[PDB]
Amino acid sequence: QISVRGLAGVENVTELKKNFNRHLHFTLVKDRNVATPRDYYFALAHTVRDHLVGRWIRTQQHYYEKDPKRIYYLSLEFYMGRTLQNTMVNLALENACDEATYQLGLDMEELEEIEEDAGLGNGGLGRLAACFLDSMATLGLAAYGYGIRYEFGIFNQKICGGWQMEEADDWLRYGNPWEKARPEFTLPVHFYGRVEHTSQGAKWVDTQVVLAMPYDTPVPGYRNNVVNTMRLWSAKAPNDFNLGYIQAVLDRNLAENISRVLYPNDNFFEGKELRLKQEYFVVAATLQDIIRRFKSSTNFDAFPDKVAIQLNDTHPSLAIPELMRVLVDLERLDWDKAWEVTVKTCAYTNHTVLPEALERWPVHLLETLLPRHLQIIYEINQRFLNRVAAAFPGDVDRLRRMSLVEEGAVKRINMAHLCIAGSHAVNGVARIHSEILKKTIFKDFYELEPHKFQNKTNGITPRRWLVLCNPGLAEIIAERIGEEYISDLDQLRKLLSYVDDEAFIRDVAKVKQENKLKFAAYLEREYKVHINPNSLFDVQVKRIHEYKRQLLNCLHVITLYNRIKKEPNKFVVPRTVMIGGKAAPGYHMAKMIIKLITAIGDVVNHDPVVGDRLRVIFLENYRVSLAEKVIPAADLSEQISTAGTEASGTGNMKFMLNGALTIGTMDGANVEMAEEAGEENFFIFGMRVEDVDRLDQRGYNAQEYYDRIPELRQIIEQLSSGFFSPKQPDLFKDIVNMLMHHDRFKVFADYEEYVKCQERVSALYKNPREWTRMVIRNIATSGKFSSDRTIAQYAREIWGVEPSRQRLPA
Amino acid sequence: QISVRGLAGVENVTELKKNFNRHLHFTLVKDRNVATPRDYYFALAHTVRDHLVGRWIRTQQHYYEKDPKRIYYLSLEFYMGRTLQNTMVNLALENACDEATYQLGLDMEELEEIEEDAGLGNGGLGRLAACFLDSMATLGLAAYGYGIRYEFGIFNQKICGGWQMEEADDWLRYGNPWEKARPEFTLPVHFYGRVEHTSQGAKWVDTQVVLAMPYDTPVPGYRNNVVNTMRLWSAKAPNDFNLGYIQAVLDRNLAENISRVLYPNDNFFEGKELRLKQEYFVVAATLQDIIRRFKSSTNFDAFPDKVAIQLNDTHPSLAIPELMRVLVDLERLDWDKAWEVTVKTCAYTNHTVLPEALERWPVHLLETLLPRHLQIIYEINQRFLNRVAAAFPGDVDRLRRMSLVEEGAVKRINMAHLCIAGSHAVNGVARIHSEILKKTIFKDFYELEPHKFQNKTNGITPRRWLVLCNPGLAEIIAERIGEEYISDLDQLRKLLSYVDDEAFIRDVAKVKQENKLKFAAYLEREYKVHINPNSLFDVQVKRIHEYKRQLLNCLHVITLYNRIKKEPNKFVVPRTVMIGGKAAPGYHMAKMIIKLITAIGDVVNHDPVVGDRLRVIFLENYRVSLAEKVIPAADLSEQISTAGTEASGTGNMKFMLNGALTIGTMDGANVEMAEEAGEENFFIFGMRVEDVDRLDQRGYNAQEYYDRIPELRQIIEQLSSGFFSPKQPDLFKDIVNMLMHHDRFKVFADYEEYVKCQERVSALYKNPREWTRMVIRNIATSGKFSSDRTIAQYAREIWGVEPSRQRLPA
Ligand SMILES: O=[N+]([O-])c1ccc(/C=N/NC(=S)N[C@@H]2O[C@H](CO)[C@@H](O)[C@H](O)[C@H]2O)cc1
Ligand SMILES: O=[N+]([O-])c1ccc(/C=N/NC(=S)N[C@@H]2O[C@H](CO)[C@@H](O)[C@H](O)[C@H]2O)cc1
Ligand SMILES: O=[N+]([O-])c1ccc(/C=N/NC(=S)N[C@@H]2O[C@H](CO)[C@@H](O)[C@H](O)[C@H]2O)cc1
Ligand SMILES: O=[N+]([O-])c1ccc(/C=N/NC(=S)N[C@@H]2O[C@H](CO)[C@@H](O)[C@H](O)[C@H]2O)cc1
Repeated sequence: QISVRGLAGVENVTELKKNFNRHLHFTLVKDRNVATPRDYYFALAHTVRDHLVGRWIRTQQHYYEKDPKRIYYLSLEFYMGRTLQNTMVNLALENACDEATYQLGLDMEELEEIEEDAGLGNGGLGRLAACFLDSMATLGLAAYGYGIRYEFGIFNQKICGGWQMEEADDWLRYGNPWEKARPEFTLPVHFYGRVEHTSQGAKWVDTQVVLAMPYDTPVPGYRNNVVNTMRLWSAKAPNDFNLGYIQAVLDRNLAENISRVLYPNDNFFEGKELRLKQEYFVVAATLQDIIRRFKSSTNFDAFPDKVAIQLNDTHPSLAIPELMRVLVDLERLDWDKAWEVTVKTCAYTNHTVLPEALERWPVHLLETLLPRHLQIIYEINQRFLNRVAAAFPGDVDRLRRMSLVEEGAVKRINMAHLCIAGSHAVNGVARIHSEILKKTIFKDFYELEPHKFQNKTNGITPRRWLVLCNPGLAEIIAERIGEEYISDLDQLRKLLSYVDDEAFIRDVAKVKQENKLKFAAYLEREYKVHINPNSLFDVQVKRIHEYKRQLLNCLHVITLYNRIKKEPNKFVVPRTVMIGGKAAPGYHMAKMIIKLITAIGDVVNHDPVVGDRLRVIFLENYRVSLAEKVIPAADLSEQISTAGTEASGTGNMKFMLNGALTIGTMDGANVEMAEEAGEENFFIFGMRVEDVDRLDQRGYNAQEYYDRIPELRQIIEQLSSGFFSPKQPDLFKDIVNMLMHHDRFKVFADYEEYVKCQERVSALYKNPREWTRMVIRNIATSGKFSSDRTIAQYAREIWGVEPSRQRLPA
Repeated sequence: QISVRGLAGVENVTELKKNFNRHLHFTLVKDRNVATPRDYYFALAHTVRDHLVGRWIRTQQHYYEKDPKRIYYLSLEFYMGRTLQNTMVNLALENACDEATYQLGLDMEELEEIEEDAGLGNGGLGRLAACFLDSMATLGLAAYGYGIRYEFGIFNQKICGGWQMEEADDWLRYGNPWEKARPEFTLPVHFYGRVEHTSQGAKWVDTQVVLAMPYDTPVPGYRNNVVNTMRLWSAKAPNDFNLGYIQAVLDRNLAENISRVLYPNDNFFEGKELRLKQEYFVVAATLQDIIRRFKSSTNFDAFPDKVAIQLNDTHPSLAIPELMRVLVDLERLDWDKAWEVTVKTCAYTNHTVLPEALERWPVHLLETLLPRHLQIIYEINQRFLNRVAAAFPGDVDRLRRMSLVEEGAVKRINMAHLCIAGSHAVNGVARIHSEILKKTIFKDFYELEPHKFQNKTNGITPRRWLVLCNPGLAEIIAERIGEEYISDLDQLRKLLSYVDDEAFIRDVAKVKQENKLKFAAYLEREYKVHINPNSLFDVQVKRIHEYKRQLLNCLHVITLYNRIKKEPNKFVVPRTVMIGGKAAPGYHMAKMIIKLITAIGDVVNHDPVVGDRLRVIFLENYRVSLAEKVIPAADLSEQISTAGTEASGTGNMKFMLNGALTIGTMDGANVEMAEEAGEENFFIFGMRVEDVDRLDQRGYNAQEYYDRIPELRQIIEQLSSGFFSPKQPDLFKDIVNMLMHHDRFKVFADYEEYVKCQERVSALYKNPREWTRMVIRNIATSGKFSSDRTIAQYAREIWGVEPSRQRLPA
């Protein structure tokens, strides 16, 4: 049907149809009479996956023959979403499969909806890893993602009585067609035990062993025939485990719990032993695999020439002392050489400055679980502090500030400090974030080793986040500038030549309208919720956090409602305000925010005076597959975190690429987005970082804002008095108390500017032609935010490897 | 190579080779450079399984169209062993696959060794179910085996320091190519809760729900294109289970533990809650599935015309009150009609008379776990006892004897009594066993309802137990009488015409010698144990139990050793005495018997005076795949249980079919084997049932035997004094004490006759020609013991269906 979706050749369609029928018969053991829609999905998945196999084998064979430097991306999170469409896109099979299924009497889009998200991540950090794997494959890098195969991913969110309920995400229930178990590469991981010192060095003994079984998932590049590997480890008990008899077998569950479930905290640290076990488990199994592959190329001098390890936050920080352990204890290298190799091998990416998100492991936990690693960490710390002492003689406070060991009630290891000491490069994820790292939380480290500190502004893959989720936009773009932009997103700049082109303006607006109609119908069918598709789609989707200020959005929503009630017969630009996102199950305030949103909807959506002019909808179960639907439908992207708190954001970039305008603070990547598009083409409001700092120095007094803004006072009084919870008048007391007395994120301080800026948004939306021209200006300058650019920078400036757009033979 | 293994057509071989290569590539994601022997096994398994699919679908479609009466065989055990060779045999693919793999440069026999046994059974009862499924398919019956998919089957046995160690049988680790998950037929099973009485009857409420997910395994008939189904249930938690958050997800293990592990007790009852849960789980899920299939044919009058349920022992006895529950509580049938349907539907097979093996569930367990079933059982008992009271007025002791409810310290439900009351047929598994049921333990029930009591002598499938494990014997037989005997084993009688045929005698003896050489080499390679292949192979393989009297075998072995030591330069017929079998992990005496056997070996096998004249080997990890190797190699089959204790035995029949002579008591099926072959062609010794009874009446005094048999006294003194355990002189005190003072199985009473009978065996073995002629007489009369005969009898006399040898179209 549409060009960017590839060719539907006679030969290809015929072949797909017969392979589809073969799988239905031989693989699913069904015929057309008993086959369910799920069977049809599986037959298609198997049919498509067959096309990956030859390329997957030949890519890995290529890397064996050429022996390039290998990149190991270590993450506890890979937020992959669905795989079927992505695979078809990258293999140019989409139109052929659409035709083949059509001729079999099936609707491919319906089949696509059956696939579970691989929800092995919480949010931005997890999805960043996924985008990165796609870009690394597209850029022909010999890259491997290593993580954990969680049996349960991020929980499915249900809204009951306006409250979040969690249910287990049993995503493997029907089997995963996109993985291959690799039991022959099963590796032992050690826990507990004790350290013995011999004549011939330290030895870690009396350990408990858990097996790490790998599962390989293919990562196809965009039409370059490259298929890289994501290897995820699953925990398995050894067969003599606990080996009255019955209980010993049942106790195997204890070992296997390691890979059972993803911890559902976004930007928050919980010092739980099971989490520590997961972190070591992925690190220990991965490093053995790396070394095995390296030996099958004795001399570890060349190790950093053949291996790069990227640490996605501090979660896999134990790679540093684990590499030291292997090199020193097992390979018998001297400390200084082992350390040189380690530093040259590892690089660390920081993803947050929020203090509650930083990993600080109690010493007593490491002592019990990983006694040898603790000793190695102490030694690293001693040698590191000796360097600090020589660089800054007499500066005793610097020594305690920089120590990997934090003194206090409970001694803790600062994992961030460990990562900086043991890495040749440390990067933040947006220019302002990286500057804040050098200026504030890692200032001491920057002063010691300035050369280590870099920026690598985040990006998103334009395969998933344009071609896949918004084929209509991808097509009208390709009609004008060709298809090359899909793997060279900077080419979108050519669209600036069409900003006055009446045909293009009409087409951009038409694609948006179609996306909105499609999403409005999705809402009715799957959720019985009715919306006006001619309204401005005002969307804030992201994890629920105080720093992300969903609460500020709520205050705007109530302001609009109160203004309508005040002057009912005055014209207002109609809005559909959509807010979605999961709250961490232990995060009370986030759960209260969700309840507030639904409570506001309950009042607003049933007020006859309001009509279809204002609707407030909570988007349930926000996840990658939902993002792919709502983002193309959005008009307005809410990116309203307090300046200095969102390290980068990536949702922001997704919206920019898909034709929504942005209202946001100068925070994270918003700054660079505004710089690329021009500040005139962005809705910027609120305190800058410096303004926040000034306010902190003076002391933030929320009462002052309450006293001086009558519209804000009204809202607080409505909240307190029970306007939004009539049968439970004090329901929102915690929220009011926080806003009034303990607001770390200064919701009130940005309120006036936010509302005024929102008025400017509504004014522009009244003029469809000028709204769309500004949209074109955003899409046209969104090129910098491709993860291909990001990965090319990692490759050149950190990993020391050149990307290649060259095809492997088919 | 050999005829019975089928044709190796040019077309077939070419096709197998390309499908093998296809699976290696697309299924295993390997090429020949990296492929391991396990990959090669899997490629072959997938290649062979492809041939089942069309027949499997068309068999089930056939049953839907024809709607025959369906047979449901309910068992907690299916001891299947390996599936690859069995499938090739039944599909006539063995020579084609052998040729295809040969041309690919692979040895098929080596690949076959890679497959794990499906070890979902303990011993005879579990393997009986497996033989039965094979026969039901071969006889064209619309039959389904229903059981539990245990994640862990019978433990792997390791011998360490002469002691049994258990390790988890993680048989699913590499995946099972012979199953298809059927998540669309997932069903809820209820536990706990409470009973509410309404105007509209009883209701079972507030239950905990566990999901039952079915996995289907094909059961091919012998060359008739019939493929039946074995459906095994796996336990799954519902997604809102326990739904702080992390623990709730980890707690899902509690629900799923139901299908985790097979209870490893052979002929012994342990009243554990988890076992009860397993029993109800299989019953509840199965009955819902049966009813669903029945409705997709309102009127339950026709239920018994369309459904037979066979209860394999009392393990699935809850089917009776579960059927009543569904019919009465859910379908709203009156009690009397529900009961009529239930009785006409269910039949019960008893597998033991040992009192410690009988299931007697504490009332307090049923009260908590299955409150509604307890009420139904009480009601069944009341109505049943009212019938007894009317039939035998005034006989109050009969009333308490026949009650389903046992009074005492803890009230218990006698599950055997439940099964008799609720079944239209009750059968024992060999003529003497069925007679003992009517005469002793179920005498009261027989007097009340004589028509219910039947015999169905056990059998074994000649596919696995001749063609598969002994192709050489199968071939020399087919050369003379054709191939028809494989599904009509009575035809073996034609071999009586060859008892004087010199060519046949030579061939029978040659096949045995080859089998012995092959097994002697298996022992050296896999276990570094060296044996004389010219010795008599004296084999006792079966679970370790006091009733099976491995101890009596031990006493014979020591007698032989002592006699050799006494007269070292006298000629004796050389023997290799092999004993193997697992002990239940909690059964102390059985574990001591294993230690004794290894301890005897340690002395005997290293005595220079003995030389190669006597060797004692403990066969480690006895299981179906090992049986297939050792049974064809055996000369002498030890079947030496105390008369009246082995209900049937089936190992006995396996040996008879494979050319071993039998030394045994007149117990279980041995009686019918001797009757078929002629008592002159059997080595019968020892007390009959009546002699045991006489001895019990008088009182068994072991001391009397010790006092009068000097050779027996010597052995006991050697055991006591530490002759067989020099560094632990009292190691075997428990064994001596048991033999001397508390021997329920009268080991000493059969000792003299046993030893004398063993002398007669040795005498015959000295004359190879006459040994072999007697062997031919055994093989020739082994036809009765085909499970095809057994199943044809069940079909005609219990299930009310006619077997059919007619082919379905290919
Ligand atoms: O994505 N690709 O390109 C891909 C992935 C896998 C294969 C081959 N796969 N081959 C096997 S046998 N896959 C198995 O399938 C089971 C579910 O059916 C899984 O539970 C199991 O973990 C997995 O190993 C081939 C291609
Ligand atoms: O379960 N635990 O214990 C856990 C889980 C996750 C975290 C941290 N999660 N951290 C995230 S998701 N960080 C995000 O990273 C994105 C990509 O750079 C940025 O765009 C974004 O600004 C930033 O907030 C911390 C602890
Ligand atoms: O024996 N036959 O005839 C047979 C059995 C199965 C199939 C088709 N099978 N098709 C699938 S997708 N099999 C899956 O495979 C996984 C391991 O790879 C298992 O873990 C999983 O339980 C199983 O359902 C086809 C034929
Ligand atoms: O784990 N639990 O709780 C358990 C397991 C098994 C049993 C009983 N297992 N019972 C057996 S294996 N019975 C056997 O049946 C064979 C077939 O008829 C006969 O040939 C043989 O004579 C007879 O002993 C009892 C309890």
